Amino acid sequence: AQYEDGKQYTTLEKPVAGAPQVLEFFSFFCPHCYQFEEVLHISDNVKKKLPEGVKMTKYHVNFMGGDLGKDLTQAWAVAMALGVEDKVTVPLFEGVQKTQTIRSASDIRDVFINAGIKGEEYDAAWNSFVVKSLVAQQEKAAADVQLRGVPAMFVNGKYQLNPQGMDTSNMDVFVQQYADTVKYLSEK
Ligand SMILES: CNCc1cccc(-c2cccs2)c1
Repeated sequence: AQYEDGKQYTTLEKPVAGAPQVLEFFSFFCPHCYQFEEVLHISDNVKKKLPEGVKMTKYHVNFMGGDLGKDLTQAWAVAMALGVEDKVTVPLFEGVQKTQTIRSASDIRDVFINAGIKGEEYDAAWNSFVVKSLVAQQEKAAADVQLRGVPAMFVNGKYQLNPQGMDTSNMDVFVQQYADTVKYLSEK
């Protein structure tokens, strides 16, 4: 067939019950995730092609970057709680991987301050149990699928995107194939 298990996607041998519809995982340390987000814009183009009533969830992971990697998962929780993902994603990726100016939790905080989040608001969120709950949700979701590589995208806790079965001679074609596969899987 045109889409086949083991090709554009794989099937989870143990399907995850109650999982978000479209679940993306990434790390601000992850060089391929930088490409996916800053160059290819995977999330946006997927989000874009999604059917109506299909929600998209994106979570950070801990297993890259040690202590700072864990700080970044908490900061992504702050980003989600405040609703400022579209303001901090670019400067977080560039601070970690382009300028390499992000070396501490304080450097992370600087990115939010510069993006216009007030110091008091960041700190209250950072220290909040709402954010601790959001950290826990990110860890649980990754745990549910034995997650050990990023970038990754899962559909309905059953299917895992497989970009390795896609041509990358043209970036735009790769992206739309990826997006159309997510759409196909969400309709499945
Ligand atoms: C794990 N994902 C890696 C991957 C797979 C397919 C294509 C790419 C890229 C194409 C252009 C920049 S990056 C990266």
